[PDB]
Amino acid sequence: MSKGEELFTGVVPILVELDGDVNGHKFSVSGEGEGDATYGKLTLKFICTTGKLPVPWPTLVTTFVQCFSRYPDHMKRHDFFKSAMPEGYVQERTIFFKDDGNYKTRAEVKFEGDTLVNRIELKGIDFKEDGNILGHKLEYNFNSHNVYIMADKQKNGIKVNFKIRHNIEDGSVQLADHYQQNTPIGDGPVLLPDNHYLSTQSALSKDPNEKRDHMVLLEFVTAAGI
Repeated sequence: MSKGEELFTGVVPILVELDGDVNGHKFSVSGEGEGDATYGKLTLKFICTTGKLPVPWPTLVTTFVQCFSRYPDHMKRHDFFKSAMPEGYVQERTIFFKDDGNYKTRAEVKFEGDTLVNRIELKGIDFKEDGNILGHKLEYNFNSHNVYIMADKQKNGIKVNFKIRHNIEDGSVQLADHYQQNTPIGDGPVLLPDNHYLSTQSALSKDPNEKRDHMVLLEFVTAAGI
């Protein structure tokens, strides 16, 4: 008994498209890969189509499909993400980079045929031209962490909150505080959950054969706290 549940039974193709502007720095990213919600597994490869990425890849990871999360059988009734499919949902965010600029994001996640699409437009402002971000002082990696989920309303969506800790080259750490809201695109029914969280793990890599600026990402996500 689940609208979107059936959709995530096998390996689903993913298409990611982002349009960003950060301090007047305009760029575009395209991504392709697949997801297997059974294992909470994701494999994506991103390419900066406009040349060299103005910001650091690691800062984009979170922006670049939580419907691929693995919900244990006992927690299935809490899967809002899959429940909004195939119609989709809106994922909006504000990411405050401590002592630096912020990112404003608005994405739409939905199926286009049998392809899971993530269409995003990002807006970045107040960045320090010499900060860790514009300054590119961030390490090419990513730490594990949790994602906190809570419902919003009685038919509406969810609010999610969490912090990312980006490692700097000097051993220090750059904080990225995420504020996120999700709203279903249709007028159909959706699963509203009790509080829980998602335990995420990500590995960033590079493709030796790839001459363009890009990032290879492997992510594993599993619901818990219930």
